[PDB]
Amino acid sequence: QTFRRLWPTIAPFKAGLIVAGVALILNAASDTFMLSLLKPLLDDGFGKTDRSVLVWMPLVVIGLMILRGITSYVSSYCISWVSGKVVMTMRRRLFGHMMGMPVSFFDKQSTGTLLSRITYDSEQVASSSSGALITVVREGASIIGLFIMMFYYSWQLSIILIVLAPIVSIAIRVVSKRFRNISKNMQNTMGQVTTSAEQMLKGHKEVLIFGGQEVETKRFDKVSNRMRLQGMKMVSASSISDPIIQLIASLALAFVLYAASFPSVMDSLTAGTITVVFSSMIALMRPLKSLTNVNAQFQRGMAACQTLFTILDSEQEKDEGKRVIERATGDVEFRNVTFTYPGRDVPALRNINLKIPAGKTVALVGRSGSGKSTIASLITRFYDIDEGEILMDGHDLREYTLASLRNQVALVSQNVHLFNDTVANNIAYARTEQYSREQIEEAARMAYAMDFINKMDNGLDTVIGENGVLLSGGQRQRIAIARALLRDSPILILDEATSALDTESERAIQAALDELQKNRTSLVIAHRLSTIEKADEIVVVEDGVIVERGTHNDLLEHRGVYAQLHKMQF
Amino acid sequence: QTFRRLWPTIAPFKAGLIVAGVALILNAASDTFMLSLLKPLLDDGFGKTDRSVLVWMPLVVIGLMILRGITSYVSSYCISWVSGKVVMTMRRRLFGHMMGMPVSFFDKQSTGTLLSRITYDSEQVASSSSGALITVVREGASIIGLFIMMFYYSWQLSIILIVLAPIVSIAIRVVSKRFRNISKNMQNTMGQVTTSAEQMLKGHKEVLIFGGQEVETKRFDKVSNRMRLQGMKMVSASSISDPIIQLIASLALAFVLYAASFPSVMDSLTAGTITVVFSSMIALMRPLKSLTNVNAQFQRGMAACQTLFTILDSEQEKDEGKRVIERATGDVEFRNVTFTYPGRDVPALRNINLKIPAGKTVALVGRSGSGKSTIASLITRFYDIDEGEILMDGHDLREYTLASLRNQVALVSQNVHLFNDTVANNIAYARTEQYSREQIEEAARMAYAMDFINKMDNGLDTVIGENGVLLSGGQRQRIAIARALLRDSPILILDEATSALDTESERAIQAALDELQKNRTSLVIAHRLSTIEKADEIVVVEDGVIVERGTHNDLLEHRGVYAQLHKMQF
Repeated sequence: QTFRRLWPTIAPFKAGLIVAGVALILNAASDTFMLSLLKPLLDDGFGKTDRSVLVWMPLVVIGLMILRGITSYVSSYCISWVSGKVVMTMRRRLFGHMMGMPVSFFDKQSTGTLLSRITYDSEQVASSSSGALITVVREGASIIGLFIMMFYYSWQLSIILIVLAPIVSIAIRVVSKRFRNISKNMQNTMGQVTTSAEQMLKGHKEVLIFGGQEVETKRFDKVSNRMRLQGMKMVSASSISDPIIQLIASLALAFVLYAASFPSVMDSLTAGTITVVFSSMIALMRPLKSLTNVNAQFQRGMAACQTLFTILDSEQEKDEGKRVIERATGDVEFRNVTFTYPGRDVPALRNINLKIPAGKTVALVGRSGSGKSTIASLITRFYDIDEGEILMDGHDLREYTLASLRNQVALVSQNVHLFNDTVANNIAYARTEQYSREQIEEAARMAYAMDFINKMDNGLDTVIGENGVLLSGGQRQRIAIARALLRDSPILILDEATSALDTESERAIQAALDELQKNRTSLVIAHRLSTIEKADEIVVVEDGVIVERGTHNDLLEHRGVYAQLHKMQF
Repeated sequence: QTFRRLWPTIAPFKAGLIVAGVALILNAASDTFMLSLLKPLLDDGFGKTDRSVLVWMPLVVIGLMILRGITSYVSSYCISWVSGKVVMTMRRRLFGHMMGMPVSFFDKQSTGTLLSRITYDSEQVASSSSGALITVVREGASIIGLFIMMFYYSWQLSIILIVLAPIVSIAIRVVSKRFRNISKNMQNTMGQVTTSAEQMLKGHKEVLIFGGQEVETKRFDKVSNRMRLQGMKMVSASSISDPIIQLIASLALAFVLYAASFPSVMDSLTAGTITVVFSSMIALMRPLKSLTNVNAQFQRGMAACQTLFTILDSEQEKDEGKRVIERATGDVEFRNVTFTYPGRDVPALRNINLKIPAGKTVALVGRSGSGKSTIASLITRFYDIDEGEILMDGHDLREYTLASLRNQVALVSQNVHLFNDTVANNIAYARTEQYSREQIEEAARMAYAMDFINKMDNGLDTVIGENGVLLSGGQRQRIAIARALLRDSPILILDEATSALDTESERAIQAALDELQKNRTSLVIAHRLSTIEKADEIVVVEDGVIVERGTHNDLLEHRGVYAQLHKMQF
């Protein structure tokens, strides 16, 4: 239905498409005029044989192609102008909306596929609309102006010619639907074979160790020609179109002549007229064949568009007006909370009632498959609860927005998303507001982070492109901790394991970190034999519920499943 | 230059190309002929005005169409076949080559890049090479065959057109140079700006939790404005071209029309003749416009041809020849071997000296950066040696042929893969098969595997394709260990532990698994307390250069890294 709802996005800049349309009717007019005013020499300059008009006409045709060249140029150009900021409005409103998503409505997608959605889907509805529209209005113009033009000379010869269209029409279209069904078949089975090769190519390792070089060759070998097989299918019924696409049309150009013999057995017509009808063959056939594809497509623009709408109308999470609220480092308490990714499909939490204070360090225990990064989606609230009020001061879950949640709670990037610009824009965006370089760049110096900035390109001013990466990675997590410096950091979530990072930078990242997490809450998966007792609070979470809590001397002597998970995972 | 590297692989089947070509040439000739059929209408069929000439030509033109029709079909079908053959051959060559690529060549690679390459790679070089041909000779053919008509009538009216045609040609090559300008750095733009939006979109976890909506504003809006203005860069420059190139024709026409009516003021030709000469002019316009194109277009297809050659640039790796091996366990021995994925980059495995008896579980207690998951990579020869010797019972590193290492090496991976075939034919790969279905069935009986095999669609015979989607990774390993019966898998790596699976079917399998691995050397990823004190060994390695081998608690009193990895791993 999109075309009916289509216009509002398009509306204001229409005048671009207006000079488009006028240049377009003029464009066809340039064609059928050149064919018109080409021949009247042939009307006269041979039989009449006068050289006055003979030198007249060359200049008029070259001027006419002046009109056609210019009208083609600025025409297509103003089409790409209007389509230009059309697709701007679309692309970016799309964009702000698709980060108006809850997290999974991102997560099913990947950066790549979803960017395919933006670039090639808006680039799609673009190329669809514009291409189709210009074929339909433009070729409509050629066929009518030409047509009536045909009337300007022999009227009965005209109509008995315009017997042209119908047969061509339904014939080319039925051919096209032969093409649609075969396009289906080769497309589907094509995907199946494509994935077949995909996965064999995914299996080379095991292929080796089992010694199946032959089968992997030969079992796929027929598949190889198998694809080729359907290859010779698609081209065949493809190329047949033209073959059985001219006959009928040619018959028309055949037909007319005998029929144009009939008033010319009784002496109908001049020559110029009989010549202008050949120009009706080819010149009239062009906008017809075109019509087919033009229309058969003006639907594709329909398809991709309405899909793009499907992704457009999705839900962006809401508020009553909430927050900023009373701001503090706060006590972030799980209160009998339960939350599941969906409720019905994958259930997650059970009744977590867990008390965190303001300023005290806290650790965690758990396992993989317990959603240790989901607990983020508890407090950093990638999603809300299904159940129970995470509360500081009994602060209702829907009287706190993520807004000064995330500004009243913060994180240490498991890996940092960077922006390509003076990376003081990344590190300084975490709630920037005309802040001085002293305590953040000192957060390089004071927190030991200085080693990865002044040592590196652009000195201390750094800016690079390509995902801002060039800084050293783990130390770059210390820059994440540097935003965490800017934060007046109320609460902290992060993941620091015993798995990996480089050495002096390791004990200096976690110890200098120890310098920058001072007096402020901690959250992680508790690992290292250093941090078991140090972080002043611990918990177990089991299938999304917390059995037992307290620092490792509390729970060590407490004999629960805490020590169990502690040893069986870590 | 490769064209005669590659073509001599194309030689043998070309005869279809031959019938193609002759169809082509005579296609052009058909076009020309009907153009000649123009005039007798006017200058004899009319100037005489006889129902004869004007009653004999319709049938000849409709018959002529056919020549071009059927012909055309042969060309489309001929090329399709050559593609399904030319490419297909080069394909099969590629697949042998690429399965010949050890894991490194896929350490630089991916399935979509290489996979999509095989299809696109060969699925391209064939296109532009071919379409290049049919155009260049088809068109040259149109233009040559047509000359006879123009020259056969007016020789000098021709020549004054023939000095011209190369001028149009340099006009379209200079146009070409402006365009290829637009096609040199604009791809650079697309890449860089896309990648910008890419990171933008992937990181809305960062933007979200930090509130970058208003850096999304001016950020994505300026990346926008440059995105659209990039757009009308592309379409601007790209669309000035035809608006000018074409127009130059008139300069060619008007020149012929009047200034070439100066030979008809001085007795040039007749009426009809001049009429046919026009359409020879335009019928010249098309192919000439097509030949410079075939140049760049050709250089386009041969370039892809040599990315395909970039594929062949690699070696499918070789050896001197070594064996016969004896099939048994003995004592599998690491001898001081050295490896890193690239030589100097990732420290992985260096001076690895170890030996294992039959039936002895080898636990992996070791820390990443020493390459625990990396170990088997050598001894299954995913990779080959930097230094040292892989040996059992002093079996020379150079007396064991890589092929029959693949033979006597055994595995059950932490992952799994299948071969398209019935639940029993999937597990019919190992051992090349050829055996009966009796104790492979029973091999599944002891494997705990039967129940999710047989209860599945098609009973015990289960037919589940694309490698049986509904059998889980652990399941497919399970049955695949029945394929370790078909192999009697002598020397084994695996993961069954607290790492990844459901623990009920974990101990269920590994009970049956271990019952099947008995009487043969076996290794494990060490997590469970069951195995760590059940395994007759536990080994530890420092950064690929081993600290520890031997029995469990006698190095639990090592006072070394052993008890360490018991505290910070378990």
